[PDB]
Amino acid sequence: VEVLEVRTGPDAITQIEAYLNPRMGNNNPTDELYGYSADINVASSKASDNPNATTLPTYSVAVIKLPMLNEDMTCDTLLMWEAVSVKTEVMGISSLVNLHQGGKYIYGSSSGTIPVQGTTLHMFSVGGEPLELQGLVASSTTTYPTDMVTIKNMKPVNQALDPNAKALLDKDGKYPVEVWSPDPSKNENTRYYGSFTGGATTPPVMQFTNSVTTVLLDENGVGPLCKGDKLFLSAVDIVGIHTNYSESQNWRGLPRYFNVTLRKRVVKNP
Amino acid sequence: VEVLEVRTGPDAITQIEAYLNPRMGNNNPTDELYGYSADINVASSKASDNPNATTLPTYSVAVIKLPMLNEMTCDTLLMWEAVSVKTEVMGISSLVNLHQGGKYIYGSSSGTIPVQGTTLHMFSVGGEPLELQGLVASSTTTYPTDMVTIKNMKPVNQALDPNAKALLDKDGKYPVEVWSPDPSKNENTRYYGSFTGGATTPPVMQFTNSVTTVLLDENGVGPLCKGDKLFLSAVDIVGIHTNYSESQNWRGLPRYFNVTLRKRVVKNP
Amino acid sequence: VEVLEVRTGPDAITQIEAYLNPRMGNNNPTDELYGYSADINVASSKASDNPNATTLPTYSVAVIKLPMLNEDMTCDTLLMWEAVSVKTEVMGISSLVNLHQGGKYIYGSSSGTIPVQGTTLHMFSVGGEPLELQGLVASSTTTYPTDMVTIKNMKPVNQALDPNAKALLDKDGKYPVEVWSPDPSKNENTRYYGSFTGGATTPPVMQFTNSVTTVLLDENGVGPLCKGDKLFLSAVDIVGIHTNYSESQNWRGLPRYFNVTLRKRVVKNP
Amino acid sequence: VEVLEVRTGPDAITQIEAYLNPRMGNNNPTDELYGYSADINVASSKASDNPNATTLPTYSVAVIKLPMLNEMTCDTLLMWEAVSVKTEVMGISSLVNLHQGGKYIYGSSSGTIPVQGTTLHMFSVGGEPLELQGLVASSTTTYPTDMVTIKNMKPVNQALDPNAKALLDKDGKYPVEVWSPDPSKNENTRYYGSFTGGATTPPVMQFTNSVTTVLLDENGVGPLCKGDKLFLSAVDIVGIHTNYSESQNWRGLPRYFNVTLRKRVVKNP
Amino acid sequence: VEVLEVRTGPDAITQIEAYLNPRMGNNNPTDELYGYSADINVASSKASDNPNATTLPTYSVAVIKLPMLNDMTCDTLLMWEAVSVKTEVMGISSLVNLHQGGKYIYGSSSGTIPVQGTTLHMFSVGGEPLELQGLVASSTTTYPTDMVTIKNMKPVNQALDPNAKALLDKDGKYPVEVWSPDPSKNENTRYYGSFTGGATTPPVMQFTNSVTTVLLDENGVGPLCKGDKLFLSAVDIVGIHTNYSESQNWRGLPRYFNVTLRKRVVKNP
Ligand SMILES: CC(=O)N[C@@H]1[C@@H](O)[C@H](O[C@@H]2O[C@H](CO)[C@H](O)[C@H](O[C@]3(C(=O)O)C[C@H](O)[C@@H](NC(=O)CO)[C@H]([C@H](O)[C@H](O)CO)O3)[C@H]2O)[C@@H](CO)O[C@H]1O
Ligand SMILES: CC(=O)N[C@@H]1[C@@H](O)[C@H](O[C@@H]2O[C@H](CO)[C@H](O)[C@H](O[C@]3(C(=O)O)C[C@H](O)[C@@H](NC(=O)CO)[C@H]([C@H](O)[C@H](O)CO)O3)[C@H]2O)[C@@H](CO)O[C@H]1O
Ligand SMILES: CC(=O)N[C@@H]1[C@@H](O)[C@H](O[C@@H]2O[C@H](CO)[C@H](O)[C@H](O[C@]3(C(=O)O)C[C@H](O)[C@@H](NC(=O)CO)[C@H]([C@H](O)[C@H](O)CO)O3)[C@H]2O)[C@@H](CO)O[C@H]1O
Ligand SMILES: CC(=O)N[C@@H]1[C@@H](O)[C@H](O[C@@H]2O[C@H](CO)[C@H](O)[C@H](O[C@]3(C(=O)O)C[C@H](O)[C@@H](NC(=O)CO)[C@H]([C@H](O)[C@H](O)CO)O3)[C@H]2O)[C@@H](CO)O[C@H]1O
Ligand SMILES: CC(=O)N[C@@H]1[C@@H](O)[C@H](O[C@@H]2O[C@H](CO)[C@H](O)[C@H](O[C@]3(C(=O)O)C[C@H](O)[C@@H](NC(=O)CO)[C@H]([C@H](O)[C@H](O)CO)O3)[C@H]2O)[C@@H](CO)O[C@H]1O
Ligand SMILES: [Ca+2]
Ligand SMILES: [Ca+2]
Ligand SMILES: [Ca+2]
Ligand SMILES: [Ca+2]
Ligand SMILES: [Ca+2]
Repeated sequence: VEVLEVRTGPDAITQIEAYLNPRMGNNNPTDELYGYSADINVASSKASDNPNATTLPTYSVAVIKLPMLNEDMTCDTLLMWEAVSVKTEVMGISSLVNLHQGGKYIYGSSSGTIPVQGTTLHMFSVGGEPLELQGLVASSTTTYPTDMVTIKNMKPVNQALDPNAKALLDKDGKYPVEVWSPDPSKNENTRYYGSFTGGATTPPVMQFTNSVTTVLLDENGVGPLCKGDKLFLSAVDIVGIHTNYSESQNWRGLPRYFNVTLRKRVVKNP
Repeated sequence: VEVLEVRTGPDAITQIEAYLNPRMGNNNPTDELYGYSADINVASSKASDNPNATTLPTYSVAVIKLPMLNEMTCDTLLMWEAVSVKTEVMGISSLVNLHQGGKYIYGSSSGTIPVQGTTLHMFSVGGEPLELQGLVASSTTTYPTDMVTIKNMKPVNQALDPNAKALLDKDGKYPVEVWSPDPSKNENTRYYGSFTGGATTPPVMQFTNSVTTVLLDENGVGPLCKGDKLFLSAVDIVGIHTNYSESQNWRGLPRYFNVTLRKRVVKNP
Repeated sequence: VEVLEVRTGPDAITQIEAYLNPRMGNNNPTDELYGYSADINVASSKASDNPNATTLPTYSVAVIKLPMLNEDMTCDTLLMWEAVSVKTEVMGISSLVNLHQGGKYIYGSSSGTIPVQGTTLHMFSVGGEPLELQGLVASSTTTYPTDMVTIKNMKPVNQALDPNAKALLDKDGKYPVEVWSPDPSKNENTRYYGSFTGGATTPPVMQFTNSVTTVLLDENGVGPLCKGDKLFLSAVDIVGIHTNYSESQNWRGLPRYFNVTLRKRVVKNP
Repeated sequence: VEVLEVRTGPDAITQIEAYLNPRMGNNNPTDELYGYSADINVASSKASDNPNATTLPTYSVAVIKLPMLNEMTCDTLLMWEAVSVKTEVMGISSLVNLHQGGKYIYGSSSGTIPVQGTTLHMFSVGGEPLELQGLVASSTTTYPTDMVTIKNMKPVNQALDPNAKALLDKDGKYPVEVWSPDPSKNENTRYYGSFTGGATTPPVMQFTNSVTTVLLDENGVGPLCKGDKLFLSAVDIVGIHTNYSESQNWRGLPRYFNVTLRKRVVKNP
Repeated sequence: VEVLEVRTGPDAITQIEAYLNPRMGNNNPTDELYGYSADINVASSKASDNPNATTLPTYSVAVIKLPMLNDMTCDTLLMWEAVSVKTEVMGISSLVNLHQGGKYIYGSSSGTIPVQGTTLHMFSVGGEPLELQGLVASSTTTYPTDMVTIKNMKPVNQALDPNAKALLDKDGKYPVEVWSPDPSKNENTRYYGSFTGGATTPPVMQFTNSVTTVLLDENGVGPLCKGDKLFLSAVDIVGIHTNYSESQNWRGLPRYFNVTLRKRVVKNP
């Protein structure tokens, strides 16, 4: 894909918006606990660790279809959509400002309940193809649900970097975050941005505004280029753990809004 | 509406100032605990969660009527454009207090635990009501009917339901735990918010008169005041006060605004 | 006053320095716990809350006499000193690095003692007149010592913004910080800068250098103008709470240094 | 060597990429706890402190062989000059896991405590081995024989002993708790380091492919690759995993490097 | 002294490097606990507080003698002007150690609590001794007489006594809990300091060789070296080590300095 100049003129710009609902484990909108995982089922040992699919947060992904650009496909150059900038926001942050939800008391039974807190993971990506993933787990002896996309035939090497443990973020709510992360050795045509704070009871911290833009251009001034006129939006927004009265625990996720500006870019015809 | 150029000349600029008092639950100035919520009443289960109206912090909103700009058939009209804002949370040092009745830090010889835990700060300046998206921790919660909440909730309301939208058009009626600013709209409002969770988290706040936020968008256009009305919205939950019996009350603080506005030409629609 | 241009030429710049001692409650330098509050006395209830004067930290304020400027008061223009910039420093920070002071053991009786920690409040202001204050309290039912300056005839409204609850910081060690804060609806002729972290055991965080300057000019390039050739310096620097063996507690404060550079500014005669 | 100007023209730039696997103590890819240390064995006293080799995290290092530049007679020669690097800690989200066997957050119905506590991140890019300075918590520790540590330690080694120097010239052999980058040397390497201590501190990390670090010094010169060899070094201890018995293992993560190099003219010495 | 222009020309620039070992109380390189304080001895009362010399961390200071620049009989003279410094706290990774004898994180199967709690970092570069201000937590404390502390203390010394001044003119003698840099003086020194308190706070430090601090003031003048002497001062308390019995030792680390200096013209006094 030899990249040429930006196409100028009227209607060289377009703009899309989308939202991605979280995939915390309860991933059906009819689910009573939609937006949460089911009760974390903990390993009994190193050898015996079979997390339920409903307990494992996965990446969200959506494909946005863009307007057709080329008529004559036999020419020397073609146009592709180039993602230039994005405004993105985690929605419903203030829903966490809630001390009455059933759960564990902060102090005794006269007090409010512990709000969602603990480990957080926030990531968004904008690309002209699927986000390229690298596999790495806390334990290679974990048995993952066969309906999810995880690493095939793990060995202890998979607790670190195994260069064969690669995948594409090409299915919504299927790739667990505890197995997959963005592959920095690839992703030339995607931009991804991530933030992790761990711990079991850590206070979550989030900002929200409509005044902030991220520019997506690389050091050659080129944004993600949308193969087949498709734009890939990916996210995970784990905002912590909700603790229940029995002390069972559910992951809590929040949806993410994207507003992307794209322009026309000239490329050599492959 | 097609936005044209900034109107120059004498008297092109004006300033307004306002303060919004907090709406934590006790929302009447004669309430003993004005500026606080009542004792949080907790759900007994997923199915049974009936929070009292007085326990749910809501958004503050005020509408500022600006000087009338157009007497109406001319081909262009003028609108007030909010260009910048100085905003401040007032009475921060009020929380620097270890004698207020409450729960002892250590044993009964010590000071009491000051306001701490979850904080939520938001301000917005817009030319029309702030646009809101509904999302809740639990769709089986029964909200007081006197408040404005999501009609006919389903589990989808625990995440993004594009049908759950509203306008912040009433002071002290829209619960913060139910509504947040809608990033898919709000072209004519600028909003800024920060959240830090937890049950005992130390609150952190700055105060100064040296800082200004510029409200202009990427085209150099600030919010434009429809019908010459400026909408100022806020919430500043500064934490949780814990009482001796361990009952808890949200504590809020008031917010000052000083907004500078200029005259903007628009094509008459 | 209508402000005009800066006066150029020789002797048009001056510079002052001052320090302000903290007013934590023990405010007499002969007091045994000078620089600390007395043991905090706690409310027994909502209705019954009578904090002792020696337990309530108050703002520091000093007036600095500047060189007299206007020989002829009938002139159509006059000169005022304009505060341009300030270096300011909290002094004796390292005095907190002390684990042997009598107090509460960190662990058992073999360990050091708990250093000063908890709620901190830092504020400095430079103005050409007294800092204007707004009243707001945790509880309107609190009975304050009568020989302090507080809100007269409080009602529950004073737990929020009562527009009638106003004052000037015109007395050193008289205005409790828990009652008064800088009023953002005025203070046109003062710059103030403030920083709060709460909690009961929070670690204090402080910087110290002689390499940092704060410019006092507003958006029109005008600094505080010193009425009657007087410069007002105000401060509070609560660095936390010292816990005693019996678990009684004292607020701890530190003095603040000011170095202000001023220039002559032409104003129209009123 | 006298350093002259940058060589321009076609084919003057090159990129390499590599990843370094962590060396936490279990350092063989077939080890059950590869990517972790073994259970920490604690000293019985000041005098009796014999940490097992598998319990001591060490630095990672890789040598990248670059294209040969010289066909050695001439007055000037060429060297590879490292200009910039993109680096990334991989598999961060693997820590977002509350079901791994371990210690319960609350009682036995809760999730388990994730990796937390002390973290140490370092990467370096240089034209030769990273130069190290020795300093320990205790000179009466007896280190495993098969590791490289300070010979004939004395109490002076609990602070700066100018004789205690080394080169990071072996992967998984130099303990982090013994060696750190020597700021009095390393003129031909750039290193960047971050430490947060504590027993149970929440780990914090970001990840992106939008960030580049420029390696040029104040004279605009990057590390120069002696013998066409580029040295990449790292450690990324991300915290401690606590087991059900309360035994503890260090946990590390691998680091990706992408380095851009150019040709630099130097005088033939 | 009237300061004139910078001397341009060849050989106008010089560089020095140095390191300062910490003085935490065990200040002798043969001390078993070199680089730490002795076990903190606590006051039994307000009235009775006698910290041992070995439990009180003190400032480090070195004097670097620079090349002689001047004949003293000419209209103008030259002084060395400190222009910039690279500085580094060394052996940071030595804290990354969970096996050192101490207090268990959990029960006796776990690692031990690492150095944590109060930290104090300061460095200064000056052309004469750092000027100090005295201020103490308690005026009734009896300091060791062979240390340099405030003479005849009164309760005024718990705040600002303008008479309580000193010079940092001796290594390992001036306690940090008594003296701090005096902002009312030090026109010929640049000092930079950071404090975080608390008893168990995680320590946080960076290390790199890519960062320089410029020492020029607002007039573009760096510290001027009187009698061709450069003063380097430091303290780097990195936390508290807790022992098995719960006794506690301050822990310090050494600091490296690399200072660049230039020739400055001054009028002969
Ligand atoms: C008489 C009788 O047996 N009635 C039972 C009810 O007791 C039961 O209600 C559930 O009972 C739990 C008792 O430990 C608990 O009160 C449930 O409420 C919560 C919880 O605390 O666990 C409230 C939480 O807010 C909720 N979690 C979330 O919404 C997100 O984290 C959890 C959650 O729904 C469950 O834990 C599932 O993971 O429930 C309370 O609902 C009822 C249902 O089991 O059955 C009756 O017959
Ligand atoms: C024998 C008897 O019943 N006597 C009652 C008093 O008990 C009662 O006074 C109230 O008593 C409480 C005992 O736990 C408590 O001491 C009340 O003080 C506080 C509190 O700690 O709860 C002080 C708090 O500062 C205050 N909270 C706030 O202002 C904001 O968070 C609370 C608050 O007013 C209440 O918790 C209600 O939400 O009160 C003390 O007032 C008295 C009044 O009912 O009646 C006596 O006869
Ligand atoms: C032989 C005998 O019994 N003598 C007694 C003394 O015991 C007594 O001295 C005081 O004893 C207290 C025991 O509860 C305590 O140790 C006092 O020391 C401290 C304190 O911990 O309370 C030390 C603190 O550093 C100090 N606080 C500050 O300086 C700033 O926070 C406090 C403070 O002075 C008091 O708490 C008052 O606020 O004191 C110790 O002085 C002696 C005096 O009561 O009486 C003898 O009979
Ligand atoms: C019936 C019977 O006795 N079976 C035994 C098993 O008990 C034993 O399995 C091990 O049992 C341990 C009992 O405390 C423990 O539960 C082991 O699980 C963990 C652990 O918590 O220690 C799970 C951890 O996630 C894992 N740690 C890591 O992977 C990284 O920190 C550790 C780790 O594998 C070991 O502790 C090594 O330090 O194990 C559980 O595996 C079994 C094997 O010993 O032997 C059976 O006969
Ligand atoms: C079998 C028997 O009786 N053995 C004893 C030894 O136990 C004893 O050694 C000392 O024993 C102490 C018991 O509390 C303690 O374990 C000493 O180790 C430590 C400590 O935890 O106190 C280890 C610390 O790392 C070290 N601190 C530092 O290095 C820096 O902070 C401290 C420190 O050296 C002392 O606390 C002095 O302040 O020591 C352990 O050495 C032995 C000699 O005492 O005598 C045998 O008979
Ligand atoms: Ca690649
Ligand atoms: Ca829209
Ligand atoms: Ca006003
Ligand atoms: Ca050197
Ligand atoms: Ca002076």
